[PDB]
Amino acid sequence: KTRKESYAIYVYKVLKQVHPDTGISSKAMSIMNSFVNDVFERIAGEASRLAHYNKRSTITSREIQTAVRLLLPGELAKHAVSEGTKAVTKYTSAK
DNA sequence: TCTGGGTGGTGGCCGTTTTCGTTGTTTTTTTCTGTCTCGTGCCAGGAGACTAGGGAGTAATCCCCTTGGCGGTTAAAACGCGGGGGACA
Repeated sequence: KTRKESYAIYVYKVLKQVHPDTGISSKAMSIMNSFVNDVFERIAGEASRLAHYNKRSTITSREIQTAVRLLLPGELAKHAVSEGTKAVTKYTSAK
């Protein structure tokens, strides 16, 4: 029985974070997983293009941030950048 | 006293409002069923700790080209007049 990976459990955790008393259906979970994969691919591809354009061989958090600012619209981009910076700072704080 | 004009009342026609029944749809309570969510167990991917190397950060130098400004020419933009053909009712 093949072991197929998905974002189902993390999407569920985020859902219980925002709407504690609310479930999700299998079809909706599949749509959410597809959405996460699509956004991942878009941001990662834009970051790869950014690194290539600058003759840089590494994808850093700066490349991800610029990719996010390019892809997402105004307010969504602002808040995504805020969350990303928060997470990166919290990560570097701990070891 | 008669005729014309204007106002007031009555009647007729038209428009609006309501007024009503009829379907269609929404809401509510009961049923029941199958997928969502939780648990168990295993495993394999992530973590930890460590070494090696070079990608990239950083400083210094330089040489391009981006900015600024200035004057002369004149091509283009503006403003106006006029008319007719196109929008639209």
